[PDB]
Amino acid sequence: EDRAAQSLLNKLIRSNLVDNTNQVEVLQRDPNSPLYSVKSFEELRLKPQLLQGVYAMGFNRPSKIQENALPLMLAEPPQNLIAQSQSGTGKTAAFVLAMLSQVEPANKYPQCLCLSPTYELALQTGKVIEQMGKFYPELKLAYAVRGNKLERGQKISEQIVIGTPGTVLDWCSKLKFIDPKKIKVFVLDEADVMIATQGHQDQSIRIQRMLPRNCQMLLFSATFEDSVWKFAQKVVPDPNVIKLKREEETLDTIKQYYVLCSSRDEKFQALCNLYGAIAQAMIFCHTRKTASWLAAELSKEGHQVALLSGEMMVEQRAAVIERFREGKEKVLVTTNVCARGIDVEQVSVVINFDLPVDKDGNPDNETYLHRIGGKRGLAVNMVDSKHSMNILNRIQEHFNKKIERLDTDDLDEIEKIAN
Ligand SMILES: Nc1ncnc2c1ncn2[C@@H]1O[C@H](COP(=O)(O)OP(=O)(O)NP(=O)(O)O)[C@@H](O)[C@H]1O
Ligand SMILES: [Mg+2]
Repeated sequence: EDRAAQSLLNKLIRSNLVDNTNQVEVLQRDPNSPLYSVKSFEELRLKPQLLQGVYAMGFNRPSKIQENALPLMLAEPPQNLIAQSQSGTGKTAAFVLAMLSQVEPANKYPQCLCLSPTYELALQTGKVIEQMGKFYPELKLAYAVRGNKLERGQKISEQIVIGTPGTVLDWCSKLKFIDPKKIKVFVLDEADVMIATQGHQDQSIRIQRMLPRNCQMLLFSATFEDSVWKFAQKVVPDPNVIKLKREEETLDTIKQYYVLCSSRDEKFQALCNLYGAIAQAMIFCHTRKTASWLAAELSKEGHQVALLSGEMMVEQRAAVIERFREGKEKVLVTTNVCARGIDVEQVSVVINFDLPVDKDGNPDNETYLHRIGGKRGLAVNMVDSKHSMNILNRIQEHFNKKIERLDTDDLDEIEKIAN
């Protein structure tokens, strides 16, 4: 639920590319045509002011996905593209670079159009445009979003437009703010998020149908879900397709344990004995009340922990995650919802204060694999009722790797796991 907020949070805390060891699968529209992949930005002959912006942003080498996407997007005649790769692989930097290659800042009208699922996500993309194109003196950016106060009769002179589908459609047709036949590059970013809203699909297609045939069409998604793929086929005609499989999570270098408990207050005491061993840790709870209650009790017992709860704005969650990464916080308590799909790094211990279960009540094996884990990690699961023990064993059955019973009372066994 709310993929747009999860996506926004990952943007705010993302500091570098995610390392992927898989290979890029390329499906060109012409299977006879060769596969051209570059390994440096000089190989692309970018405009000097654009290469300057690329280097000024700390980029020195194309990312894995960019090695194939950049030469394909800069080829003549323009090639359309549907690209799929996990968050943090450089999809956004890729199409920003493509947009900045085709824009002529002397022509004071929109030439590149990008659709974002939300205003906040549009702002994140606009920041990348502002950075990479900061050596384009006359280059200006317009935000076609609901909050924009624009009186009729004006014709926007910004060369790049980022916006949400509803407002962009109004600007291109009804309100006559954009002439769509002058658009040279069209991007639909975060298609996996965009489809979460019913109206967005129809609006995005209607916008695309107004563009000229010589306009380059680009679509990017974090996931390869069939619904996104079917939507993408309706948006991008005659597409090349690029895919980078998500980096697998092995689970083999992590010691798993579970603690039988009589009640909740037992789980708190059992957690206290463990805390001595540690080595930042994340603690996952089902309800905000559990997370708030647990975070408070840990403070009373002499330890400061960061809390991740739903009343916090996305910007506050990012600030807490950043402090946790910088070591200022040694332990982070979070609900399942606030942590679902968030790429938190620098975690070596996971405490499943509550076992991850889907809305069907069954085990959430996907969430379990994502939280845990080639560096040694530790996973402690807190069982309470017999139901929870029935669940835990189903997890143990799923992965077929044993979760040894930890005896929280015995401090000697706690040192054994710490090894
Ligand atoms: N060629 C590059 N070299 C180094 N860092 C890069 C490069 N391209 C992008 N990055 C960085 O890698 C991170 C992810 O880049 P970004 O373009 O936002 O990825 P993404 O695939 O669009 N993410 P998402 O929109 O959440 O699916 C950011 O910190 C970028 O600054
Ligand atoms: Mg992206």
